[PDB]
Amino acid sequence: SLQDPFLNALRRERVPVSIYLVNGIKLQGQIESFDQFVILLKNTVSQMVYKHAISTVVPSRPVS
Amino acid sequence: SLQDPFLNALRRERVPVSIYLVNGIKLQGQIESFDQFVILLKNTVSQMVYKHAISTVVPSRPVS
Amino acid sequence: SLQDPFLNALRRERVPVSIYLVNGIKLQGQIESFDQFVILLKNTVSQMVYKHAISTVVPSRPVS
Amino acid sequence: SLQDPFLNALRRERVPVSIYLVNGIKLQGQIESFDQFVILLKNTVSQMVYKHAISTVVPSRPVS
Amino acid sequence: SLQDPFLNALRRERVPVSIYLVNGIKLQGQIESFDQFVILLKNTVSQMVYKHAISTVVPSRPVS
Amino acid sequence: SLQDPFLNALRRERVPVSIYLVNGIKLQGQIESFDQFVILLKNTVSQMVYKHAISTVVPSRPVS
Repeated sequence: SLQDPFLNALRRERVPVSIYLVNGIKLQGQIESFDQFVILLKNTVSQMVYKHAISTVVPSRPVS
Repeated sequence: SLQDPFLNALRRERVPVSIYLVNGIKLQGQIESFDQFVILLKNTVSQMVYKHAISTVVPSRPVS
Repeated sequence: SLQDPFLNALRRERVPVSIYLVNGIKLQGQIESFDQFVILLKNTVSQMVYKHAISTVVPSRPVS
Repeated sequence: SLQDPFLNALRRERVPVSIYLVNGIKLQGQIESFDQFVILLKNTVSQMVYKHAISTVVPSRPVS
Repeated sequence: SLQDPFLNALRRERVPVSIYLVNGIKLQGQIESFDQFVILLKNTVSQMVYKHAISTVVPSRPVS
Repeated sequence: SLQDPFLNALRRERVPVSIYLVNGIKLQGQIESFDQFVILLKNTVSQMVYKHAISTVVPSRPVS
């Protein structure tokens, strides 16, 4: 899988990301944690984001 | 899984949440119970929310 | 599962429900029968509702 | 399953149906045949309808 | 399955089709090839169409 | 499968593609890498695109 390495880096370097949902809605923050079903995104509070409703995950700066 | 621990806390502390559906529609209330397929949300009546139609689950205050 | 107990009660007490589809469209009537894939809803005619296109199931009065 | 009995009757009595897709779009005609994945609907030509994109199947008259 | 026979005929007789995506968007051309996940459609270039995002496949003339 | 050969060619010849998401949104760039779940697309930064939210993959020039 490539998801695990990719999300690991955003989580590890605490890189600010834009997650865009399948309806265009745009969420912003830092990936607190993830599992195969969900991604937890942190701003004021931790929200649970369902991967099945995610279209793309967009880092806000280049990530090694 | 992380869903189970996360939804357990909202259910246990009866934390008011905003569930946003895959079409932007915004539901509000308290998680009465959940299973892998569905989430029951309580306001005036208990409604059955299908997880596959959920985009994100947003607590209304920080949850341990 | 919780779906089976929940839909059983709406079907058994013939409780009028609003099923809202993943596109916001709102259907109304009584649950005639269900299986894991579909829900049959009755008004003038019986229509077949695919669960995968259901977002939430909303009873029109409290159900034990 | 209930789908098989339900779609069998529409196909067998050649009952005119409205299939509404997950985007609201409304298709009309008669069910030529079906399998678990798809439904063939007939008007001027036979079109292939993917069940995963179907929200509900609405007969145009009561069906035994 | 019925998909395989149906798509085989459109591909074999090089029948011009309209594929309508789950968002209403309408694509046109000829089916170059298919597998269970995807359909390749040809116009100026070959594009890869994901079946999960297809609502219906509409031939532009009757197909045996 | 046909996806693997098709995406391999876009990735190998570094062919500029338009990926259109299930909500019409149009993304552009080059396929950096892929796995069965996701496609990484490169412009200014590498973004993670979920295949389940992809409708079609459109090369910007004929690809052998």
